Amino acid sequence: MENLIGYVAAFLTTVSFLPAVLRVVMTKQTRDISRNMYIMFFLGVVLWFVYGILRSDLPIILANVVTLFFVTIILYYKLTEGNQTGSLEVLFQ
Amino acid sequence: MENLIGYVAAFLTTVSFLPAVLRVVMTKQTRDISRNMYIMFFLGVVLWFVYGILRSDLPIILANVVTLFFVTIILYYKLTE
Repeated sequence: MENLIGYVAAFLTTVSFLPAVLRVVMTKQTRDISRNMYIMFFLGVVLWFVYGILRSDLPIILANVVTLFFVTIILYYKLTEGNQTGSLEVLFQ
Repeated sequence: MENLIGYVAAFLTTVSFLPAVLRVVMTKQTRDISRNMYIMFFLGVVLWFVYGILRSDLPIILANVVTLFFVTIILYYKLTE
């Protein structure tokens, strides 16, 4: 009937969003393990740099300088974002 | 000159990752868009609410307010721990 169809439509539309809210509210493991990757990688470029210096290998050194910029930029955006998803990007990807 | 090989190798390896670094940077722009979107979506729901009353349409009102609840949860629920 018309009220029946409308409510069922309302139910289907809203509950589709339900799986997303459950994953966002959920207590999750790796907060900063994704951050830890960056930290680990950061330590790696530092040693790579020292390695490049000791052998006077400029291509290695230049690459790591650029790589150091990249990880630092990424690592500054990770630390900058603040405990909220902030986008509906979760819904789709 | 093989340092040239080194530079070209160094160039190719790092710059390949460049688009990735740009998408990480772009994630801030899209939060600022999403906050404008939420305000936009919010205003839409109040009008839907007003519209629903005038047309005696409860399902419309229920659907949009509940959807608003969820979207608010998704976009601003402080993640635990």
